[PDB]
Amino acid sequence: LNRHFTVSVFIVCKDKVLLHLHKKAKKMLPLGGHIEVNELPEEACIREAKEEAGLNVTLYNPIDINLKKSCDLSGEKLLINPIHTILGDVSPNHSHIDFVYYATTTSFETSPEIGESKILKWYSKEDLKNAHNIQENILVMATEALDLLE
Amino acid sequence: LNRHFTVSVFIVCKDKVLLHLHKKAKKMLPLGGHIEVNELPEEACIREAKEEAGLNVTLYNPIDINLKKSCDLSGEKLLINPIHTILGDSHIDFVYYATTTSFETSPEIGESKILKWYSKEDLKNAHNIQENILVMATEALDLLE
Repeated sequence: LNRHFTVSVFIVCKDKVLLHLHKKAKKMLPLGGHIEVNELPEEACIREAKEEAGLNVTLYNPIDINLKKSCDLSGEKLLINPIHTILGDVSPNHSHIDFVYYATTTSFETSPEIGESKILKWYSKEDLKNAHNIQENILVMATEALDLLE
Repeated sequence: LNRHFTVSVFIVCKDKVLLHLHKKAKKMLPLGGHIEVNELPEEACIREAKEEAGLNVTLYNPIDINLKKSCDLSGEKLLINPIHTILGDSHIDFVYYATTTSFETSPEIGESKILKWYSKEDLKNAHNIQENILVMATEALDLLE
């Protein structure tokens, strides 16, 4: 019931996944940020991907057709579910729930919007244990994203 | 800024799933309700199961081993993922499935008084259960029975 909800998106292009340097916190992280009030967590992923990397993405969304159709009838809508749900304590510096999504994009080219982190890098499954500025759980999810989206 | 997020929990005991009646507009619904300020959706589920049915439950939580361990190594926590996320009434509802060990229920005051356990046959024969609720109740049963 409070602004303690954020989203994270691991974007895969062919055989690599994208991360960006948070800044004011020298560490590589997936794109993401707060969810606007009256905004769906999935729409937040889409906008953050556009704002932080100028990318159009395709969220991984395995549809449960039975529930999707029954929901529509009932006047409701089955949304894309997060892959994982994590409790964060920093960046933002207040306790928050982070809904993690995996997605794909067409090109490695990126163009962050004003004031966003300008250091974006693509990583191969090999460039895993090689970095020294990527938290372990981020290394794991980036790898899962790659294993899932090739 | 308040969000009004809600949660839904389908509780399975043996081969039956639990639903309670919303006298107004009829219809049987899973347990759940609004999420308190500073409360995790999963905590809301455990809380509402206790308040609406006087039940201790265990939420379905398939553990991503490598992620759980690494999270503990990063200063974060891997939480229980919702089974589904639905937009309805307009608000976002996080759906979870769970188990309990006993059929006996006891709702607190200010909570729906009519609780009922359903087998798959019972679900098919009911006259007051919406289709989407039928589908999720069946999934809970198929996954947890």
